[PDB]
Amino acid sequence: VPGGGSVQIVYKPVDLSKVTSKCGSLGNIHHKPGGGQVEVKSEKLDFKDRVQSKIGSLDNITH
Amino acid sequence: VPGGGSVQIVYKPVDLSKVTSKCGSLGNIHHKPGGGQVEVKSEKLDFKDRVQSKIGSLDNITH
Amino acid sequence: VPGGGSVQIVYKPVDLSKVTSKCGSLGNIHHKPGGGQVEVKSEKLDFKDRVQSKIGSLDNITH
Amino acid sequence: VPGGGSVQIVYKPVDLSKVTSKCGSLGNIHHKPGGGQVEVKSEKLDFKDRVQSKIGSLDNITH
Amino acid sequence: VPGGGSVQIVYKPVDLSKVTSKCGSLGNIHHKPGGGQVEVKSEKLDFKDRVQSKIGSLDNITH
Amino acid sequence: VPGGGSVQIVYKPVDLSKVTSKCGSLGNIHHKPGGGQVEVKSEKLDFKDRVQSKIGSLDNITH
Amino acid sequence: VPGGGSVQIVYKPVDLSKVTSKCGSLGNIHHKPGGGQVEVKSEKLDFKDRVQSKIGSLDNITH
Amino acid sequence: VPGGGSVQIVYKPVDLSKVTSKCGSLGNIHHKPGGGQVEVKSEKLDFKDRVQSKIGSLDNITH
Amino acid sequence: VPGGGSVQIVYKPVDLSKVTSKCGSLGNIHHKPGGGQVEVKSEKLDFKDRVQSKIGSLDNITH
Amino acid sequence: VPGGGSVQIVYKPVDLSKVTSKCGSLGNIHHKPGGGQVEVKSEKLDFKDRVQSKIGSLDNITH
Repeated sequence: VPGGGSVQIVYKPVDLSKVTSKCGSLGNIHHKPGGGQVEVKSEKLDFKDRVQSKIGSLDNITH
Repeated sequence: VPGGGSVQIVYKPVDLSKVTSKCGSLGNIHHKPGGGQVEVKSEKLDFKDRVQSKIGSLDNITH
Repeated sequence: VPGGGSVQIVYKPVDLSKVTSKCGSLGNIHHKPGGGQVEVKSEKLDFKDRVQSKIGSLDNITH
Repeated sequence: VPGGGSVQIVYKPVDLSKVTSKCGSLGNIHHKPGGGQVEVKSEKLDFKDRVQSKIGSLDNITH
Repeated sequence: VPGGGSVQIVYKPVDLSKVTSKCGSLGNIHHKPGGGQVEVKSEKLDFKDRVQSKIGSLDNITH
Repeated sequence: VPGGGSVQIVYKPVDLSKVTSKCGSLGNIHHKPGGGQVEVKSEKLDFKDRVQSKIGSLDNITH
Repeated sequence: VPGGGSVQIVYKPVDLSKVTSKCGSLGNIHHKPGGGQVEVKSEKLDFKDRVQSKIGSLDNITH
Repeated sequence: VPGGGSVQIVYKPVDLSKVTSKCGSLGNIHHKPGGGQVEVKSEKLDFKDRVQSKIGSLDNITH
Repeated sequence: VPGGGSVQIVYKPVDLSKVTSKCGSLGNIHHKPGGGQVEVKSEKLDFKDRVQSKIGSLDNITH
Repeated sequence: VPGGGSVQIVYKPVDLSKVTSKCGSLGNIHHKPGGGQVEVKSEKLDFKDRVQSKIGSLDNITH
């Protein structure tokens, strides 16, 4: 799996309910949100700051 | 999986309900949102700031 | 999967309800929004700011 | 999947309801919006700001 | 699995309920959110800041 | 701050640039969009679905 | 701060730039978007689904 | 701070730049987006599902 | 601070830069986004599901 | 601080830079994002599911 920097975010929730009931039968089920508070963050920054300067000579007598 | 910087965000929720009831039978089910609070963030910035300057000499006597 | 910067955002929600009822049978089901609070952000900026200047010499005597 | 910068936003919601009822049977189901609060943002800016200047010499005596 | 920097975030929750009931039978089950408080963060920054300067000589007599 | 349901969305961006330049001076600045990808959503629905029915008796012999 | 349900979304970005330059001076600054990927979602739904039914008796002999 | 359910989302970014430069002086600064990937979600739903039914007696001999 | 359920989300970033430069002086500074990957989620749901049913007697001989 | 359930999320980042430079002086500083990967989640759900049923007697001879 070569490479330089790779982020993968996959979200696949699934919720199903099954209940049986025959003549004179009853049932009650509750299903909450498949997902509950879920986040994925990934930042990648690349910059180059090169400071090049050439200073000969400033002042000499009486500053 | 070569490459330089790759973000993938997939969201595929699914919610289904199944209940049986025969003559003289009753049922009640509840299904909440397939997804609940879900975010994916990914930023990638690349910049180059090169500062090049050439200063011979400023002032010399009495500044 | 080569490349430089790639964002993918897919949203495919699905909600279905199934209930049985025979002579003298009744049922009640509730289905919330397939999706609940879901966002995907991805920014990619690339700029180059090169500052090039040439300064010989400013002032010399009495500044 | 080569390339430099690629954003994909797909939205395909689906909501269906199925209920059975025979002589002397009744049912009631509720279906909320297939989608609930969903956004996708992606910006890509690329600019180059090169500042080139040539300054010989300003002033010399008595500034 | 060679490479320089690689982050993977996969989220696949699943919730199902099964209950039996025959003539004169009833059941009640509760299912909470498949996921509960789950986050994945990963940042990778790479920058080079080289400061190069050449200073001959400043002042000499009476500073 | 009493009340039942209240959404407020205010957007007031501001961008200004200031640069100095004297005889033999030059400058260059760049300003991007004050706002960058910004949305506010808020929905509030309230409905009541009451199902009332009265079934005496259906069939009796040989169904 | 009493009340039942209250959402507030305020967005006020500000970007300013200041640079000095005297005879034989130059500067270059860059300003990105005051805001970068920012969303606020808030939904509030309230409904009541009461199912009331009265079934005397269905069938009796030979179903 | 009494009340039942209250969400507050405030976004106020600010970015400023200040640089000095005298005769024979130069500077370069960079400012990124005041905000970078920022979202606020908050949903509040309240519903009541009461199932009331009265079943006398179904069938009796030979089902 | 009494009350039943209260969420507060405040976002106030600030970025400033200050640099000095005199005749024959230069500087370069970089400022990244005040905010970097920041989210706040909070959901509050309250519902009541009461299932009330009355079943006398189903079948008796030969089921 | 009485009350039943209370979540508070405050985000206030601040980044500043200060550098001195006199005739024949130069400096370079770098400032990363005030915030780096920061999330706050808090969910509070309250529901009551009471199942009440009355079954006299089903079948008796030959099931």
